Amino acid sequence: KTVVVTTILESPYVMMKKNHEMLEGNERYEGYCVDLAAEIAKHCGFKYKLTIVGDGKYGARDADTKIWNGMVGELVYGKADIAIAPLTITLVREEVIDFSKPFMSLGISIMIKKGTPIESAEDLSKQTEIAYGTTDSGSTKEFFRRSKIAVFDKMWTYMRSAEPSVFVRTTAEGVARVRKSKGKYAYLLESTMNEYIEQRKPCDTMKVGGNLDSKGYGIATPKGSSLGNAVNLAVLKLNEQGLLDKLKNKWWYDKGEC
Amino acid sequence: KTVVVTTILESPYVMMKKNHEMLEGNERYEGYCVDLAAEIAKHCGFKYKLTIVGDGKYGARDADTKIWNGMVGELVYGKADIAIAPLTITLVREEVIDFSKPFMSLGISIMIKKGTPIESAEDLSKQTEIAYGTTDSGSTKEFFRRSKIAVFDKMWTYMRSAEPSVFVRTTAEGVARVRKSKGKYAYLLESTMNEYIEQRKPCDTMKVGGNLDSKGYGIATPKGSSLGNAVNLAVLKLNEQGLLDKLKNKWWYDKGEC
Ligand SMILES: Cc1onc(O)c1C[C@H](N)C(=O)O
Ligand SMILES: Cc1onc(O)c1C[C@H](N)C(=O)O
Repeated sequence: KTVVVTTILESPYVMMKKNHEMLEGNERYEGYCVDLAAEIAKHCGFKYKLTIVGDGKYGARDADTKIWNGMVGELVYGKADIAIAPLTITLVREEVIDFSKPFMSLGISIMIKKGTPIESAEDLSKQTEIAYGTTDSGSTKEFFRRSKIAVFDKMWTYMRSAEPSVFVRTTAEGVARVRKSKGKYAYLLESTMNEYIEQRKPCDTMKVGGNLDSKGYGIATPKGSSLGNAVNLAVLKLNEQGLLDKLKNKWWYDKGEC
Repeated sequence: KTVVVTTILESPYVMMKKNHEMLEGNERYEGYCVDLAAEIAKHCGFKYKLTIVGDGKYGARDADTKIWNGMVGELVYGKADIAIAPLTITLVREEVIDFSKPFMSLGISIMIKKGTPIESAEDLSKQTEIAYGTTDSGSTKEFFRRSKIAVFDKMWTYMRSAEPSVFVRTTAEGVARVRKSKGKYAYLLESTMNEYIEQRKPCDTMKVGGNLDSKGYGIATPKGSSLGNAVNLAVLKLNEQGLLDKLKNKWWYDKGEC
């Protein structure tokens, strides 16, 4: 009956309201994906329950274990019926789960502490004084691991050998590292997140260079699930009606700080 | 069995080579979508023949006969196995055929002569001194006809009532009008074409402001087609390897005669 929705606490997509301890159920959370979920549910006609991914990961197939983790894993192994969050549509994921057409565009980007002498991925690839890395178990790390493009492959080789580890468990960890490393740590995360944080206090970070790639987020369901078709059409419907646009403007600019 | 590919003549997507009369088969054609077809065939392992859609339409259902025309029609009625062209993924189409994840992003945009005082659709709707319109048929006009959002509905009512008519028979006519109207005419069309023209002599037009909507072109196949899965994975793979970006640069930015 009730659709189990797996998501992740990632501002401004999903976050607990300040007064959450005084609320209940889905009302405890707020954000882009929270509004999106309510929209998808309404158009598809189902009741749902927002649940936070247990391991706090987006999703990757562990090397050796071969087991999928994160929101992808929850879908693959029967823990959730649908994933509504900033989950990147990728080849490896599409092979084990279904994705609706994209509801938002984005690209891998670089976040630096203001003043860091870096302007591009190429700049990063040429040196080591300023360490750089990305988040574990997601599409960004996989991108560098698989890229055959000169600059990116060099960066991957760099990351694997850099000490101490340049990888972080979460976006929060990555951003905190950038802010506390006095310009010696650059973080590779998606443009959506980079731009949001940039316009928020303490206004000490900034996106540099253009995006490294072009892709999108999609709503994911277990492979072959009957929910896919309806969900896919709803997303196209919301986009065509201009709702997804209003949603982004609301969560990315209607609340800016810097 | 040779795969029947339906496409449409539209620059710079598909065009007959200047010396086509000296070539044969698929070799007569050139363009972004011709190159794309080659990449997909290679990744999916199939032989194919490029055929040009008979009615020169993209894909719409007649409200009276309920018949689908264009490339979508050829797939719906089983006359072609796959459509590779600048065919936009839409709700109504997704209901009758299958679309791979998008291979190129776009949106309705404004084309102006360099120098005209217009920076957005909002600006256009608030004035009349600078006339603006769309092609007398097609997805852009249909977008405005159906739009329920304030700004666009106002633009539609203006366009429908404006005299002399602000509509043009073809894209070429629209761009010509922009170039000869000394800044008194703005043309609304797909961002992709806008960007292409902006890169060509005489370099007197420019794309301005943000797009009015966000969507993407996708490779289409009949519902339940065995080719669907592979083609979708091929697009994702081509994108992840940076091949799609290289292709756009080849046909848009490397050859930009500006
Ligand atoms: C959000 C986000 O921002 N930077 C990132 O790498 C991510 C995670 C990415 N969307 C994934 O699906 O792995
Ligand atoms: C190309 C093109 O240019 N303007 C247009 O409307 C189109 C066709 C549009 N992309 C469709 O699929 O209907």
